[PDB]
Amino acid sequence: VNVQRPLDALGNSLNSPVIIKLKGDREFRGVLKSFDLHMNLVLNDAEELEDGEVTRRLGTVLIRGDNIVYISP
Amino acid sequence: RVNVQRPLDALGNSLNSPVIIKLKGDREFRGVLKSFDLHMNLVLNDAEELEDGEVTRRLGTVLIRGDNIVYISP
Amino acid sequence: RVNVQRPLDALGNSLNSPVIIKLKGDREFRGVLKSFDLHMNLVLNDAEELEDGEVTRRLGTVLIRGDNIVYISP
Amino acid sequence: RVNVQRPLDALGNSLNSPVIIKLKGDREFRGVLKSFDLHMNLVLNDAEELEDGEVTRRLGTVLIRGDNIVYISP
Amino acid sequence: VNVQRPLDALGNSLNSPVIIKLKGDREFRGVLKSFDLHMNLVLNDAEELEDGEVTRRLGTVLIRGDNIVYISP
Amino acid sequence: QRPLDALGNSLNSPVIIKLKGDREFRGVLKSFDLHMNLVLNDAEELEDGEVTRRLGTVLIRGDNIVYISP
Amino acid sequence: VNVQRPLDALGNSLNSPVIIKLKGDREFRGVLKSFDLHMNLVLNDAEELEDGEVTRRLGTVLIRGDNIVYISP
Repeated sequence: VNVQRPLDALGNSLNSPVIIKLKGDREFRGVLKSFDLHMNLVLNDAEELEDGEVTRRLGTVLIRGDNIVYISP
Repeated sequence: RVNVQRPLDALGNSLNSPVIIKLKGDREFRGVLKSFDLHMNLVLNDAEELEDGEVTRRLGTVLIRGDNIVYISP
Repeated sequence: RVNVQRPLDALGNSLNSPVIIKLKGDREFRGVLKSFDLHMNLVLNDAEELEDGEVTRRLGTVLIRGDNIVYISP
Repeated sequence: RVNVQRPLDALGNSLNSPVIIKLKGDREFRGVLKSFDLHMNLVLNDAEELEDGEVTRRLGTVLIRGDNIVYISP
Repeated sequence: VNVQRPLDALGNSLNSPVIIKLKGDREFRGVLKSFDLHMNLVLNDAEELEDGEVTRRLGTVLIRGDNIVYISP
Repeated sequence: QRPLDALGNSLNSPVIIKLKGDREFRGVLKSFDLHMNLVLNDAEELEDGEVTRRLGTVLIRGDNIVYISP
Repeated sequence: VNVQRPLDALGNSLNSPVIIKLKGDREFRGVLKSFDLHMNLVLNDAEELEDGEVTRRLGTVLIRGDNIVYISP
């Protein structure tokens, strides 16, 4: 990560498990497969959670960047 | 399967098949994806609308504005 | 019927036809689509505002700002 | 009354005439439309605010920011 | 007030008392001193209101245009 | 014709920043840009007019600002 | 700091501990690694707090700027 490119953190995490925190306390965990500059992204083998609890399991999911709070490899 | 710099390709890969569209505020649609643009505006055919996870109605065609979408799953 | 990369063609296909509009905050309109732009600003004629299957207001013509739209169903 | 691709021309058609403006949070204003821009910022003269079919406030001239507007009608 | 320039209503109101209604129902009243195309504006001898009663007095205040619902001279 | 000059006039002097959701900051204005992103020093955060947090320096995003009062 | 460049406050804290406050009252503490003009930023050894106590450890997190209220560098 260059001191001027935060998104290089996403690049560094391609093909690896990440945690996505959305607004409203929704959370996703899965393998990062693709992303654009808007932080739209695709995860494979995804889990949607609540209270540290799986509420849905998704083989692949496209998440719109505008609803993201943070991404944590 | 999806180019690493094109997440919207996930939409293209699923054209004319059933998808799940989670919208803000616990609304969701399930129906056949017919079209989409780079804003994630999209058209479904033969879609059920759900609210709180209960079906409220079925719509023959529906255009969803992308700014309301949270995620999409095939 | 709709080009796969042009979802707004669903609106083009429905000029002079009845449509349903669902707004953020859940307000709903039914009326005849007369005009629209790429922002989804639109004009309806013979418009009805609904709330429980009940028409709460009729307007002969109305201009709806696209930014507040959830979806549009022709 | 409006080009099928120019919904905002509905505003031009209402210039110098009474209109009804519905805002977010259910506020309603009625007055004479004096000017407007592509953002739907607009000026009314002799404006009144309505709640439950009644004037809760007489505003005279008022400039309404477009971003808060739900719909406009004659 | 020219038909394609709503901002002229502000120009007409310079140095005159105005009422500014904000998102969230907060209201401000004061003398309009300055504004820009974004509707950022400066009032002098401002008062903040909650149900027609002054809740707060300010001598000078710059209000961000993005939070404004209406301005009424 | 330029309200942003009100900020210029107040550099290096105490200001009050009111944010959305009722949060409020007081501190010395050090820097700002056209977006109203701004830096304060000796910043105090207030609630009910009470000071609940002290920050030697804070960068506040403009999009959250309701008003600024010198 | 340049009176016309508030983000120079971020530059000044590259590789230093910072405090990030988000909308809806989330707060993070960590080492600032990079940031862009939108205030998207990356923290290392990040922690999530609540009422002054740590409630969550992350080893690297990318935070979207649109959700930031303030940063205390």
